[PDB]
Amino acid sequence: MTKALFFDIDGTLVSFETHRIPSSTIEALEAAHAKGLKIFIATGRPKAIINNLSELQDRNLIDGYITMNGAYCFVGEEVIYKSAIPQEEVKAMAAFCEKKGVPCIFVEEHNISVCQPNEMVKKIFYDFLHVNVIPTVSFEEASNKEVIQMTPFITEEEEKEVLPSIPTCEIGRWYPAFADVTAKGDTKQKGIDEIIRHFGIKLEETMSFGDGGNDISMLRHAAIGVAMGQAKEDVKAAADYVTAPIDEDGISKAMKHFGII
Ligand SMILES: [Mg+2]
Repeated sequence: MTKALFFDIDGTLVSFETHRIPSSTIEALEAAHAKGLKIFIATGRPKAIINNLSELQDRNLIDGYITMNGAYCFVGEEVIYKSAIPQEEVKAMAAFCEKKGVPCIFVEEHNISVCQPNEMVKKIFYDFLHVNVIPTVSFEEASNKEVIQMTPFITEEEEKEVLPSIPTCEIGRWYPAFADVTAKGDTKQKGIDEIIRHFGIKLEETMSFGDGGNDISMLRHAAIGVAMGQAKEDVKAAADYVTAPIDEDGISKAMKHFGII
């Protein structure tokens, strides 16, 4: 039976339409918590920009975090796993984005920076997602930092063009306009493995929930993968179960279906 729940944030817990968590999702997680489910976040966001979970956090419902697509995982105050991108690949992404004229975010353990931000950074991160403005730094300075995640604002065509210069990194998307890049093997699947190692939970006892391409590995990896009803077809196909759309009680309905609650 299920012991650990892994939730993506954007499009899974938090609606892109309303920018809020559905009330029935909060009630479902309350009920699961009391039954002893462990509740984990599994997000491409770095901690620095997780500004949309206060309802869950203030209710003390979250037992641990997988952030930066698995490249930075912690339980309470304790970091249980982290990684960094090979510096050659950091440099090559910075050079690519600078030449192409596209912005890129560079995330360190305790700092976050953006290089050559444009209005699409503003339109998506600040105005749509209400993320606090990220400080600007030069590509040169960013290219020398110890980087856990890079988030280039590149198309899928630009992604194919920079792929040979990030030969070992993972790349995935939770939103079409940008991608997240992390070191070899660092996907939300890695995050699940680290969290369940910490708690003595078996893979066979896990359930994941997601809406995006960066959820596919964890939808496949968990014993039961749940795709949100509005997810694209390839996300749905990676899941075991497709629930209702987020704003039609999709999380609660899935949890009830399985008898989690
Ligand atoms: Mg998502």
